[PDB]
Amino acid sequence: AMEVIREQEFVNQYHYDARNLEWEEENGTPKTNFEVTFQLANRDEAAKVTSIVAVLQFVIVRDEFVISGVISQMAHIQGRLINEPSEFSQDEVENLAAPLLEIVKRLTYEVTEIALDRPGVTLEF
Amino acid sequence: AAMEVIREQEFVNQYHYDARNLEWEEENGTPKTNFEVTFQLANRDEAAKVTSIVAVLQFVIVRDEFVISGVISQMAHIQGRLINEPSEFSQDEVENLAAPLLEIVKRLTYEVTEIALDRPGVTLEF
Repeated sequence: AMEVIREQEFVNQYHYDARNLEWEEENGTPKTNFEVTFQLANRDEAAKVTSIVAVLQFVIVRDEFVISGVISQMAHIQGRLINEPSEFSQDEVENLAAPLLEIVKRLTYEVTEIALDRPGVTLEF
Repeated sequence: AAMEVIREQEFVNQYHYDARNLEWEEENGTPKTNFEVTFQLANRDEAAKVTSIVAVLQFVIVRDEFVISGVISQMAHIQGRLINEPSEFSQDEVENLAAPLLEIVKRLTYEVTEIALDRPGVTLEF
């Protein structure tokens, strides 16, 4: 497993929107989707560290609501020079995205618990 | 001598959290924290002495790190009153009616800023 020192997660965007069935009728029913992409920062050849920002963009559709947004985090991968994200395995992409999904999971549980006056919705992915 | 209200569950239409983008706002307009609350006659039961009212809160909260915005509604069934227009409400009646909307925005903002900034949650006082 890949060794990573991570900076503080950054919440670019988190939107909670009640579903509007009329909007959906005009623009389509939204579909739950997660996409992890990357912004390369640098390689440090001397240190053998690659710094890259991992970026999670999401739309999560449930009965009453749609949640959408983007979370990101700077990652400093130790003992690894990487030139492009096509070089990451599925496990590695999952590893780099794990803290991002967890922020989404945390925000969603708390927001839904208050908004729907119910126990918070717990996303499993 | 207070107003007797039976309320439906608060309805969160929109609650939006966006990281502050100072590049954009600088020529697109810098926002102020503000709330607007309005009240709408939904209907009546004048035999039962009841006015049903929709309270709607629209809000923007600006801090260094973020803009939060959205719209919260609640249905309120006012007992023992037959209101013809919303301006009949007194300041304390409006305060009463708006309070649960503001408390929702307060709770949402605390949990979200607590998680987003990882730093003690922002506690709004209106």
